[PDB]
Amino acid sequence: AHHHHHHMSAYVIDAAERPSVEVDQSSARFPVRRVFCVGRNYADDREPPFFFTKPADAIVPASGTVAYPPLTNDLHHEIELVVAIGKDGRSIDPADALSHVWGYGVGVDLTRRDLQAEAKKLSRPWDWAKGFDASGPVTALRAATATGHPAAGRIWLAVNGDTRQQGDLADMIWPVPDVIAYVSRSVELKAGDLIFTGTPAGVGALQPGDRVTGGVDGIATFEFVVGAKP
Amino acid sequence: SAYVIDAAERPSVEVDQSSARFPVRRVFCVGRNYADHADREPPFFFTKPADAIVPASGTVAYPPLTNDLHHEIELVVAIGKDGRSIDPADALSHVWGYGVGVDLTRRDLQAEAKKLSRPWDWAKGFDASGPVTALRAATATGHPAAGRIWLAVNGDTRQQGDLADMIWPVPDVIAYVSRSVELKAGDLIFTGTPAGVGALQPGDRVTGGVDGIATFEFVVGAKP
Repeated sequence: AHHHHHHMSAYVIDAAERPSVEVDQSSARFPVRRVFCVGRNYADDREPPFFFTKPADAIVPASGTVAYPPLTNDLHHEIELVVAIGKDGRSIDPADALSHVWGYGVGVDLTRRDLQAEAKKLSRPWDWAKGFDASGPVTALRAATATGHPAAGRIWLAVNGDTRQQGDLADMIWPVPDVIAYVSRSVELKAGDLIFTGTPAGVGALQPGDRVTGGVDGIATFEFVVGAKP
Repeated sequence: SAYVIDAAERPSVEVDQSSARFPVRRVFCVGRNYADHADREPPFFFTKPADAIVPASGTVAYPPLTNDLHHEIELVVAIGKDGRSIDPADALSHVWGYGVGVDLTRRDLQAEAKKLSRPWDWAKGFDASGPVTALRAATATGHPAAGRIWLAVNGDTRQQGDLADMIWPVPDVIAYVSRSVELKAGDLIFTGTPAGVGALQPGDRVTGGVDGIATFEFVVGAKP
């Protein structure tokens, strides 16, 4: 009958716990592989989307304190629906794309916007602007079997109780199945991938100490405090 | 932790003469950091995902969405000690060891990203975009300040320079990264590439090295 004995590698230095996200109503977690983020994907002859990434360990809890990073005086927020992938694939047809989705959460794409403007002026990479520490707070994830595949509903963010972003998932330019398909034509998509699917209007700054709340109806809400400037 | 999906093995790199591995945390890559010889502008950086680090051995896949896959040979520094705002005088104490790597680029996508002032992730952070040799501890290699760095294709040199050509040396590169993010044990830093511009096509045999560190060979796989 079936048997196996898997052996784990030893490491020459201490290996930190691999990055993962809390799962709602579970003690198991979601291990993060890569993080893909769509450029401008909300609206009020579509051009193809473009993408940047964040490192897996930039995904932190959207709760407690979220550190204010060094090298910025201009930290911006963008509320986004986050899609968690549960099945590998390349060149995925949009009609098959949702079958690759494990579940959903709510995230904030944080940006060092001053560094971003400098990068844009110089045609230089956005990694300092977009892929810094704690640059992708995300809520606990819910399995798609619990939520369905959301396609409509309120997506919002407030700062100190004042609404700064409010839109609807239905206003996505490229829907989730097409976003998945596009990423899968650039790299092999893998179980463990997260995709930040874009943000409605109202991107703006966060000050040290700000209380950030937000949510996507039926998926999650969150509340966290921005840390002190280093 | 238990996981809701199967987790693939975390990315790591071979260590010379050991069965233990070097676990990769993040991968930083400095932009233009070599002169053709010998008021420096500060360096800039891009990154690659940890699992873009693959062996500089066997076959390296040719990626989709390109007709123009470029090579840039680099010394790779492996970090063994966390730090933020590291002083250049303390930087080498954070180094676990060294290897040799190739920054591979979908250069056609990079050209379009530059034209549009858009992110470089598709150009630079794709699958198998950072082949690296086995690593050696700094206790064994020392901290190299000079030495030939080179890459050949089918036996013909395509890049050549010397580590002494670096604009910002390793201690300063470490210091700069540590001011943007917390540097961690497990990080890899690609430290720049010498002169020579070249592309690779399926079946090309890529060799290269840094004197005193490591050499490598791999073949480029079929276009998908």
